[PDB]
Amino acid sequence: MPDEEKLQKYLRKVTAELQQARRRLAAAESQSQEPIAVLGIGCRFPGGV
Amino acid sequence: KYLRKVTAELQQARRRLAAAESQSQEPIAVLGIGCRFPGGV
Repeated sequence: MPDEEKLQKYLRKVTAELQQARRRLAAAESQSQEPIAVLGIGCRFPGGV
Repeated sequence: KYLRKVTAELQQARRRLAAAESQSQEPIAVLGIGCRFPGGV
């Protein structure tokens, strides 16, 4: 009876805290994932390429 | 009418931030194993 409103508050509050944890890590950690350079290429393809 | 499914999906999407644990490592659990081997195993 009153419990369902506390479950709704819990779910909303937790969802906002999960979102804030993502907004932190998905920049502050994720900047540690750099670009990769292609230094050089060799290949063979049809038509004498 | 409740947020429960969105909250469960967003919990699963938070757990995929494991790069922050990989900074040293996250240990990996073996949950279950199936096998066939010689000698009727």
